[PDB]
Amino acid sequence: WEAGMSLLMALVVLLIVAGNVLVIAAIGSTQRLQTLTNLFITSLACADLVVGLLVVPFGATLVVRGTWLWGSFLCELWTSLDVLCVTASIETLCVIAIDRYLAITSPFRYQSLMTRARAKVIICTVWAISALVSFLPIMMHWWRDEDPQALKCYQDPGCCDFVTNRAYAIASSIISFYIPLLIMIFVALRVYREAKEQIRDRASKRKRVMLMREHKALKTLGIIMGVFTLCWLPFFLVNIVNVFNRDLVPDWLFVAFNWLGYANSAMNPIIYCRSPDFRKAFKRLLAF
Ligand SMILES: CC(C)(C)NC[C@H](O)COc1cccc2c1CC(C#N)=N2
Ligand SMILES: CCCCCCCCS[C@@H]1O[C@H](CO)[C@@H](O)[C@H](O)[C@H]1O
Ligand SMILES: CCCCCCCCS[C@@H]1O[C@H](CO)[C@@H](O)[C@H](O)[C@H]1O
Repeated sequence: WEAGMSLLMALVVLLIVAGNVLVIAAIGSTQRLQTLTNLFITSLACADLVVGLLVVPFGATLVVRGTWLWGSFLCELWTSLDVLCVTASIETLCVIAIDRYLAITSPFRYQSLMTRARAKVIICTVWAISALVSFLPIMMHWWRDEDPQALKCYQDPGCCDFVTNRAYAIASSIISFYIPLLIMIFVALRVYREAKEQIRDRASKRKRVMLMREHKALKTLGIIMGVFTLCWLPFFLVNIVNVFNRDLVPDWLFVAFNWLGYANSAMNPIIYCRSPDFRKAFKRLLAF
């Protein structure tokens, strides 16, 4: 592992940036990929794209140099963007979970109402809600603390630690993560028990094949979500324990799970290779 993880980090920017750009272009070419569900996937990709383009590069100069070299302002701005992307992602994963549920339960009402021009409004909203609950409180300094040590970090332009009061710490992590998480999980468990009773004896390859595509594609969504959890959940669990006893967890561990979450921005394009369409579409653009 000390090899794979060591290699992983030198290409993360690449694997994220190139991996996600490869996904947005794959769908922008094949209109057979141009569906409703794949529009939310593009949102997800834009999030991850920003991560590897802004979040990770600056996170790298900080970790490597062991100091912030960009100034007090960009520090806050970088922090904002970082928080915005994670919230937007977990919310979009909710929308997707709910979308697939309403397309499984109310098919008719789904087709006459859910249009391509409307899924775009739904996406602009999720970026709007995330900008509110993530970007604004940081701008109004609702995050800050009063501890001498905390105040010490704010006077230093070279310090970019997210030292926050225990009120904010708990509120922001519940709003951004745990709520959409619990919602996405709950809804995702529902969509599964629905997809199980569908394929649960007397139908030709007319109904079997159409349910063979809409089950292999659903299984991928469940992975995108399950993976997203395994990556970020640790960071947020530790972020809560820090509130109870601030000296219980080492700082290197705090930075450990945070880069684990960043890895999720490169994993998506990879999992999308469970589909022939994407797989072929990738090899298309890669001049194979
Ligand atoms: C180096 C930094 C600190 C930039 N990493 C931030 C992390 O990626 C994301 O942290 C958060 C994401 C969403 C919601 C959050 C959150 C931290 C808190 C708190 N209280 N609420
Ligand atoms: C889209 C802009 C995102 C900024 C995110 C970090 C905000 C830090 S507080 C912010 O700092 C600015 C510069 O000092 C002031 O001019 C503002 O009044 C104040 O609210
Ligand atoms: C995303 C929303 C996070 C809300 C966090 C809980 C509400 C208080 S935050 C913070 O508490 C400080 C001490 O009470 C006050 O001095 C500040 O003015 C205030 O901003």
